Amino acid sequence: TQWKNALSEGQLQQALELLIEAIKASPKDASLRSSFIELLCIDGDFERADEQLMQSIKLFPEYLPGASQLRHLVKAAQARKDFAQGAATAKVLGENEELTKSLVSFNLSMVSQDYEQVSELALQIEELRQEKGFLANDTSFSDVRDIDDRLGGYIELFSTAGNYFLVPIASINTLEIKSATSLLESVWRPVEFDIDGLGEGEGHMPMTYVDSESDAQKLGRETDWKQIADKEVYLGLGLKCWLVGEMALPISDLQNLQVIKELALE
Repeated sequence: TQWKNALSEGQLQQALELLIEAIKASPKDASLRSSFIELLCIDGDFERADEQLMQSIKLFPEYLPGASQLRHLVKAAQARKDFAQGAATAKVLGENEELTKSLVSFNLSMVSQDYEQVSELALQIEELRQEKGFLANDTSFSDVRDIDDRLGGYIELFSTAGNYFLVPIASINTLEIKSATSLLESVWRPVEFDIDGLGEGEGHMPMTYVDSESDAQKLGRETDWKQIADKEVYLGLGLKCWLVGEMALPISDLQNLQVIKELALE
């Protein structure tokens, strides 16, 4: 096709145009509408993606399962884009319901531009972060954390029901990141886990930071770092990169996590 070629050139906006016009010449084509929905989630236009998902259900009710599932993912992703300011997340951090306040106040300050409280909140959250050693790709590391200062010792998950979860890396027992088997799955990757407070389960993990803006960042084809003001608070853009031990590792090179247990606890 042509849009599938514009997407190879890292051109997200162009790829969308080639699709919107493509459905105008064949509005009764599922594959086109479907491909247009995936590239809509990557762009972040959730309101539109949802609009298209409601239409495809009417036109192709035979694909309700998949369309519905995407609706849930779009909902979770919407709650996350909103959490970047207001409370709309279900974080299983634990009993420290005080930390949950710190996380929400961190974003509330990011928007209120009070970079003095963000600098203070960031340090407090990191101070409370329970360091936990992990086995990453069968290699041992004494500690793991996201480089991003907003996420810190947390991973993100989009549950099946359509809820956005913030889960302490320290609460993870096993984690498996699958390979993408679809366009959208490249940035919203299916994962199999086993974390304290949820047991064995599955969902999707956004593979890119919430602030990603360029088309290369949304596609997860690069990682940039913007410093807040003059503090040591650095947010991310594009593909996530994690600090494992003493090195930096892009999330795309992480297949599995196996927590280092202390025989006596389990």
